[PDB]
Order: sequence, then C-alpha cells, then structure tokens
Amino acid sequence: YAPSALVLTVGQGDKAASAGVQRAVTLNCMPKPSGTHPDARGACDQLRAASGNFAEITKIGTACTKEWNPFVVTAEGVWEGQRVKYEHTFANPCEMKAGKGTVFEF
Amino acid sequence: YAPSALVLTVGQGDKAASAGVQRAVTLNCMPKPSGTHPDARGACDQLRAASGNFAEITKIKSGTACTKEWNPFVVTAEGVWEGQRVKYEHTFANPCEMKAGKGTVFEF
Repeated sequence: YAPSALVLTVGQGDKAASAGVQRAVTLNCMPKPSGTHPDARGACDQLRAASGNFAEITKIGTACTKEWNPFVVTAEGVWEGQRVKYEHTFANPCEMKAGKGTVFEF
Repeated sequence: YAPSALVLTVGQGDKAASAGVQRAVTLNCMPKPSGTHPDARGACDQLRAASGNFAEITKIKSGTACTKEWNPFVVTAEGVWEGQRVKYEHTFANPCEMKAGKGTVFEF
C-alpha cells in the first residue's frame, strides 16, 4: 500500500488562502484509520468510495437562500501515494450543512 | 493559539512536485501531541521551540560532513500552525544530508 495522510480544515472566507481557519483535523487511512478527525473510519470509507475525489463529496433537495456567508473546506497531503491539495467554498452554512458528507463533518 | 495540525512526507526526488512520496505521517500538537509520527511530542516540541519555522529545523549545522553526490530526498510539511497555512518543502542533496537536517520533525 501507499500512504494516505491528510489535514483537513474549515474556516470563514471565500478562498483557502484568505480564510480564517476555525478547526483542523488529521486523518490517516493506510493501513488503519486514525487521526483527530471525529470519524476517521467513516471518512476513510467515504473517500475510498469516491476514489479520493473530494469534489464528488461536496457538490450541491437542498433548499438554501442566496445569502453570501462563505466557508471554505480544505484537504491536503497524500492519497494513495499521490499529493493532493483541495479546497471548496460553500456559499453559506446551509449549503455546507448539505455538502460536508462525513469527510468534512468536523 | 488556534489549531496546529500537519501532514509530513518524505520522498525520492528533488522537488515535491517531481518526487514520489515514500512515507507520510500526521502530527497534531494541541492541546497534547498526537499523530502517526513516531515521536509526536518530540516533533511538536521542536516546532514550538522554532515557533513553527520549518527552515529552522533543516538549517545547516557546523558538525555536518557529507560527500557531495546527488541522490536527493524531499521533505514536506502542510496544514496549519497556530491557525495559519503551512506549505513547506526542503530538498536534501543525499542521505547523509537528510540525516543531518531532519531533526525530530522529519524523523519518520
């Protein structure tokens, strides 16, 4: 196997570079799930099912207003030996609530 | 202040973008040290003493005496330190230089 180790963050703002990070968790998946992530096994399972594609997890029955109150989630590190650097901006808390899945529920 | 959560990697090559990862570990320092890093307390302590400055970890040491052949390794750190983004890489010319400059942080 190849390493799968990530840091994930959430913060206020519309880009990772400009966001005020609120919470950040570690996640290791190979060969066993661990980390400060609150559900390392569920997160590793969901990521495996998506082939490591964070965008598949965050994409938009969700009835949210068009208020702009943005939050950015990030993932960076290595997935099955490949370097990854991901960010996604949710327009507001309502969209984030629907789009976090297990991976970004922290 | 604020979260300090990191992933560190080592790989063969001369820049992170061109080097395949061999091993990677997690490190979280607050409120207590943990992670897959084999000495999380030592790594967190060294980083705290350096105020999160990864260049201070890998800086040159007067006792280092290595031959000069090119056989490079790249180490990286990513994540947050005191809530602020970390994106760091350093290339060691050969195994001797990596042994001299890895400290506890990159000892995995």
